[PDB]
Amino acid sequence: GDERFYAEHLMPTLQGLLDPESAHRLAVRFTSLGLLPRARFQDSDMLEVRVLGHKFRNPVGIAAGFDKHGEAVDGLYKMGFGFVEIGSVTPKPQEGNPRPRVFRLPEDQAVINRYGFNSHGLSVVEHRLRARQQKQAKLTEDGLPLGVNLGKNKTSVDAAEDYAEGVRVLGPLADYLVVNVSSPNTAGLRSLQGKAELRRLLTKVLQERDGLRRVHRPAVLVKIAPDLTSQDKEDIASVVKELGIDGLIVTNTTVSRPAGLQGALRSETGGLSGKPLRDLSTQTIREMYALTQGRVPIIGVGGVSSGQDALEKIRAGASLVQLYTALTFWGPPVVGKVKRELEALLKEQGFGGVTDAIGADHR
Ligand SMILES: Cc1cc2nc3c(=O)[nH]c(=O)nc-3n(C[C@H](O)[C@H](O)[C@H](O)COP(=O)(O)O)c2cc1C
Ligand SMILES: CC(=O)Nc1ccc([C@H](O)C2CCCCC2)cc1
Ligand SMILES: O=C(O)c1cc(=O)[nH]c(=O)[nH]1
Ligand SMILES: [Cl-]
Ligand SMILES: [Cl-]
Repeated sequence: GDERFYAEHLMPTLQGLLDPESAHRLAVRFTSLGLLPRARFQDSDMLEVRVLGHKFRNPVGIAAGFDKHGEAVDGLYKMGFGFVEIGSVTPKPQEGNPRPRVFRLPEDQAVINRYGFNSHGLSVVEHRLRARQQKQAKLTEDGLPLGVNLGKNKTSVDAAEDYAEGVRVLGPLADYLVVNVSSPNTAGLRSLQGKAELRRLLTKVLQERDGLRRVHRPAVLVKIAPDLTSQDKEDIASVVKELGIDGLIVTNTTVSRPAGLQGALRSETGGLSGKPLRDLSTQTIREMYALTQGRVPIIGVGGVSSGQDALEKIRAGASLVQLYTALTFWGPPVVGKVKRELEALLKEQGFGGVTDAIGADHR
């Protein structure tokens, strides 16, 4: 009903009128004001997950990039997301790359983007989170946590110091922090996933984090690329277990262009998201879960647009999942649809809940 109206009528009209960045800006604006109707789906108890020192009412979150600046957090919970990740946020304000910088590939159910960390900056985001801070403390207690994804300024010399600044400013306002070292659109950023660079970076991050007061102390997760060599992945797993990193977000967008893409804009520079990323992302979750012996919580992200997609990542090793690109094609009804189908699939496969399904393929 509502799924068909968005998918077949409203979204093709929106795509026909507005460029993808303009449509994104309108989506953030409409979501922030609460103009969308409240999600009718009540989450069952079997969707509840306990991870990262928090209850999650459902395991389906909004991935970083949709709400870069912390403008639409409450509207995103109203849509039925079990958790919200804002960002990436850089220390100073910066504009990002020149337009055009977002591209639809509707034949692939994919997006390519090269935003380049457009960000209002830490100070603006700080004050915005402060204004609704006690509302968030209640939401978190009710099972609706907030993640903050940290990035690096384009012109910064010391990358670790950009991330350190992010921990000090927004760590107190977050349930979890994400060290994004996997954007394909900032020069040299993915080099930070290498063993020695990563160990130095995360030592400094965890130290800054441990210096926060206990009640204001977030979990620290590392967000990784889907384009890593076997050597890179094994090295990340090692660094993560050595330092006691709280989790992994698996994965960012891909710089690959899989055989079979049909979209006219497939050769645009940027990160590819959506359906062509999906199995590449699931396999990365599979490998990272095995290398970490199932002891490091994974948030699974990349081409989730259904209950099956979510459950494949969960079973591969993900404790929670995120989606973004699916929202650009199917609209807000995708959130309810993913959760409803997940719940049905868990019952069909003999799982009492999400928790029982996590890493089930490895057993
Ligand atoms: C327009 C756009 C902007 C994004 N911005 C960010 C970002 O700022 N930080 C980040 O860590 N990931 C970012 N991502 C990556 C997503 O969070 C996610 O990892 C990826 O798109 C795979 O999920 P999906 O297939 O559901 O989109 C962005 C993705 C898109 C499509
Ligand atoms: C790149 C990007 O972010 N594109 C995007 C496009 C559409 C939407 C929303 O589904 C749509 C809901 C109803 C109001 C219009 C916006 C979200 C993201
Ligand atoms: O801002 C961006 O360009 C961006 C960041 C990121 O982490 N991932 C992505 O696909 N785009
Ligand atoms: Cl590079
Ligand atoms: Cl390899």
